[PDB]
Amino acid sequence: AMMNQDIEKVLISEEQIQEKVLELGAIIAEDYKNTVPLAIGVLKGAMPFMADLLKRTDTYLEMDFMAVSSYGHSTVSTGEVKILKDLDTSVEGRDILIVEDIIDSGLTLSYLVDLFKYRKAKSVKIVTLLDKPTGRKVDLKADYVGFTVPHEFVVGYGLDYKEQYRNLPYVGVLKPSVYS
Amino acid sequence: MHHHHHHSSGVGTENLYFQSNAMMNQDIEKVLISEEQIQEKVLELGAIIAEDYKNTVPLAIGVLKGAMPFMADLLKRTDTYLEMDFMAVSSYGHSTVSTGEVKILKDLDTSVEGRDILIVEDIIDSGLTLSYLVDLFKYRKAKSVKIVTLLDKPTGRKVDLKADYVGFTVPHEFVVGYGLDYKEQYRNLPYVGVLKPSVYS
Amino acid sequence: ENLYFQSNAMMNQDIEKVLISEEQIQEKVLELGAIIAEDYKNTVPLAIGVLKGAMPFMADLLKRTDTYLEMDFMAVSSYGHSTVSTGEVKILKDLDTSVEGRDILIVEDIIDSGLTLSYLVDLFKYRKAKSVKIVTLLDKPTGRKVDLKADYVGFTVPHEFVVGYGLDYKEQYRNLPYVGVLKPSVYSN
Amino acid sequence: AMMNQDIEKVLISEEQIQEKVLELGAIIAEDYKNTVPLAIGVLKGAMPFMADLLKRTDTYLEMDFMAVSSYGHSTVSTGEVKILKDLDTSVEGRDILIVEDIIDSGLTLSYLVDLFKYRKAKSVKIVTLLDKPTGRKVDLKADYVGFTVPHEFVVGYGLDYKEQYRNLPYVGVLKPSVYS
Ligand SMILES: Nc1nc2c(ncn2[C@@H]2O[C@H](COP(=O)(O)O)[C@@H](O)[C@H]2O)c(=O)[nH]1
Ligand SMILES: Nc1nc2c(ncn2[C@@H]2O[C@H](COP(=O)(O)O)[C@@H](O)[C@H]2O)c(=O)[nH]1
Ligand SMILES: OC[C@H]1O[C@@](CO)(O[C@H]2O[C@H](CO)[C@@H](O)[C@H](O)[C@H]2O)[C@@H](O)[C@@H]1O
Ligand SMILES: OC[C@H]1O[C@@](CO)(O[C@H]2O[C@H](CO)[C@@H](O)[C@H](O)[C@H]2O)[C@@H](O)[C@@H]1O
Ligand SMILES: OC[C@H]1O[C@@](CO)(O[C@H]2O[C@H](CO)[C@@H](O)[C@H](O)[C@H]2O)[C@@H](O)[C@@H]1O
Ligand SMILES: [Mg+2]
Ligand SMILES: [Mg+2]
Repeated sequence: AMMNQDIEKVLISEEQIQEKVLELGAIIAEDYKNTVPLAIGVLKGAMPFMADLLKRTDTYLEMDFMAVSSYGHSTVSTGEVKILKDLDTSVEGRDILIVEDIIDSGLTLSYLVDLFKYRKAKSVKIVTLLDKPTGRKVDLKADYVGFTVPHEFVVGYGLDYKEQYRNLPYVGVLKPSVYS
Repeated sequence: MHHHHHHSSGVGTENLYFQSNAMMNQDIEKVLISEEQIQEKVLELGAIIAEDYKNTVPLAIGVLKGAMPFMADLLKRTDTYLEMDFMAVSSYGHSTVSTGEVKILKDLDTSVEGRDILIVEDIIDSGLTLSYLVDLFKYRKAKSVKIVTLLDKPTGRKVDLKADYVGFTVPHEFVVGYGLDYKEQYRNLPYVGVLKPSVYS
Repeated sequence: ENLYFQSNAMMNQDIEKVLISEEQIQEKVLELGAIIAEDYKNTVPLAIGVLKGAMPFMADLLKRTDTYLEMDFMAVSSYGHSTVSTGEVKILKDLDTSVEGRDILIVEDIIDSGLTLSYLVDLFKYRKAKSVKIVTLLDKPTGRKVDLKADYVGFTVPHEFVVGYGLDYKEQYRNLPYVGVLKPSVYSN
Repeated sequence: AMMNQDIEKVLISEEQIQEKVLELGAIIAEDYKNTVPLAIGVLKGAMPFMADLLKRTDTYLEMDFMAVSSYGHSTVSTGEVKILKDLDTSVEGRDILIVEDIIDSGLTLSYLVDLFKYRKAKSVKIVTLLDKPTGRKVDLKADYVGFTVPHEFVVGYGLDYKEQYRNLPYVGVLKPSVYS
């Protein structure tokens, strides 16, 4: 059994992903040409996009990562999450760029954004591969967006179903029998 | 003789060499706060805190490693329903020294939102790091954040931070014992002592 | 959203009986501290407590151990299948120094199945500890799922659920200065 | 004022890397066709290679990451490191595939490999982008290797100099003036 056999439809092809990442990287490269920002990804979903985005971003930058976990309901309410791994370097006075795979409710990411401002970040911006604005549970707008999607039930290029499918080179929708 | 090495985040290794009959007490010039004084103080503070937190189940949090002995003795003299949690942090270097911002190595196991937080500490001096943690808990929407410290050096402050409860105000002496260390040793003393100058240079 | 009612409720009202009183605990902690101090005369051990329950006992025991030593702490969490059957746990907070060449003394609240503790002991051996020993306040050896004998033990207890002195029931009671048994009416799961 | 200006010479081009990654991905997809392994990346340097390698690995897999920090001398002489972020799932009985940017001394990686075997891993294999066997301080052989290199003084594609240059899409050598 092969993975493509579980995909009902490719919603965004690899070619489309590659073209958009080239575009976003040039845009971000120009916006931060002056000062080296701290590019941060939240594990695990953001990893593939961050890697390709940053490699298409011709400007000095530092990479870092955080890992967090849910606290149950305060996470599904305020976005507060337990920090499992904090950044390797200080946030104060740095220009932060959060690299995300998808923004739906926006809760956890909003929490992290305002955490970085509490930590006195010079600025905080977000670049997300996919955005789902109809999902918002807080007011949070991404500064850079690859693709605006109608729903979050997709897999690939970082997105998983039961921890699998993150490795697909495109973004697709699963066949119903896979999850039901 | 005996020796070992440990990690030190301001070097990053220290090698420690001990003589077979060296004893902690001989390194102490004088006892500053005896165990008996400490027992009496935690008894008094615990009854006070038990009264102040009578209507709520607070989350008492200790900042590892130094707060552990005081937190254990204080909480067992605090006769009220409460939960315990712990945090571990790491310095970012010159930037922690000047802002208080630290790396979270171990975050709380439960959420801060809507909780009455009681932070238990061993000593407050510059107050930078503790202040960072207090306002972190407020950013996390705690209902209230209070601090109880065994020792306070309030004129050493680099930020405004008044502890809600303090065991003893300490003057001009470098102390160890009851959680406080010198190169990771002495934390296990049951009293607070003044370390002989020859030990630290 | 959350409302709390304690009224003038006190924890003692929830305790059917005090199993090990504060006085009993302090006398045994003092004896243990003296034995450990003697056993560890010739070395500076790394005493490690496993959060959260071991803390009250660790504080009192080390205060009664008159010998040079370093303290450290670890935090761990379950994986759910391999933990239940092999003791493997996720490390949430590792030690702040290396284990290589150290004499490790693991301070514990109670040992029941001993699966996680066994995992940690052998982890420390893999990390090249010079020695690994265990001191536990309580021991429930009838409950074992692996062969693991503590090197130092305070009290052997039956296979019954207890609280106090670090031990909790739904995150409460850790602050009691004794080990007690809850009234049946108290535990609604 | 651009990163390329700090690069004395491209050792391994983006094109050479993309071609090698395609070849490794196919080999790995084939070797692990029967069971979904746990693909683990050690932050931070392994991230770009891991993302592009797995993307070219057409088989079911789960991704995970670890974060580690030095303890000082013990790290330097035994590879023992402080775990800052452990795996999100258990190792017992899983086939582990560690993805690395470079293996030089091999000390820490050997430590993590034998840690996974202590954790009862069904098997542990390593895929590295770069290999420098002349630099070994323990006998550790990668199962899969992108390129063998004489020395480790290189940047790009995850490899850094003072936390910068990780985002270059190729592997290069810095000009002397960059590190004085
Ligand atoms: N051991 C010891 N530490 C001190 C003393 N005075 C200040 N400190 C250090 O100051 C640290 C926290 O103080 P702050 O970050 O508020 O300045 C403590 O960890 C403590 O080690 C002292 O007299 N003895
Ligand atoms: N509160 C409480 N916890 C217990 C009791 N017995 C076992 N435990 C829990 O189980 C752990 C030891 O279980 P083991 O891993 O040895 O099977 C203890 O650290 C504690 O968390 C008990 O009687 N009371
Ligand atoms: O399934 C893709 C679907 O999305 C659309 C409409 O939302 O494209 C949207 O997102 C693009 C990404 O920026 C925009 O360029 C476009 O303007 C916007 O409509 C459709 O193209 C398509 O049906
Ligand atoms: O309320 C008593 C309580 O206050 C503390 C500070 O938290 O000490 C203050 O009050 C004492 C007398 O009431 C003074 O002697 C002391 O100098 C002052 O700081 C605690 O130590 C005490 O438990
Ligand atoms: O920069 C390439 C460099 O590597 C060498 C040896 O250092 O050859 C390596 O690369 C080959 C191409 O993948 C490998 O097949 C081979 O195993 C490895 O030795 C040199 O030829 C070259 O200068
Ligand atoms: Mg400070
Ligand atoms: Mg167990």
